[PDB]
Amino acid sequence: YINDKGKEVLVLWGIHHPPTIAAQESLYQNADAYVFVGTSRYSKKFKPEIATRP
Amino acid sequence: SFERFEIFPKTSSWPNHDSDKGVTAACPHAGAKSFYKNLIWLVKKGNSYPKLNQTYINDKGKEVLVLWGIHHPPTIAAQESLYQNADAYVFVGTSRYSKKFKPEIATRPKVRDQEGRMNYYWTLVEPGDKITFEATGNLVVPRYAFTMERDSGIIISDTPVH
Repeated sequence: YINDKGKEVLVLWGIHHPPTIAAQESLYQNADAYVFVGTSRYSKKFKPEIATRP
Repeated sequence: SFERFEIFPKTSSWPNHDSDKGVTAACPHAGAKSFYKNLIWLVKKGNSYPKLNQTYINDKGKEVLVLWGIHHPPTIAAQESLYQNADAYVFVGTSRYSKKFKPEIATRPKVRDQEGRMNYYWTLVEPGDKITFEATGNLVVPRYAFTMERDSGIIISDTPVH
């Protein structure tokens, strides 16, 4: 997305960590998945942390 | 309020893992190899390190401080000799805290005759909350947790006490 506005744009997103590899395969089919989010000053690679939580 | 209580009994919580050989020469007690008293350094119980899964539910009426450690060996050979699993991971989770630790296996500058490292982590578990430890290796489990209650500071001085 290119900021065609004349002022700052707040953008929000989320990364989902499933509890088991079965959920990861049932939801995205890719056990080894990754996310990359990048702007001019922000660049980050997110990896899922697949483990059971309380 | 400060009470030290056994969160994980040594003789009953780790049946499949070995909780005796986990001693180092960087913490000598009376000239003999030893370790911390509130932590247990588990190792393989003979050519095998089964997956470890433990949980604690806070039955007390106030917060519980829990401390654990993650060990980074200097070489892959050390990782295999201590935990049998090159691709090891740790996961610690509460209602608000959830983190996955991965060992960093590389040689470090040697301090206290050690080429590896051991990172120490702490968390506070609220009443009615639970803490879960999941591991394939490189975990220094808690032995003693600290029940706490708040209400003055820390002063550094050489003055005697009366």
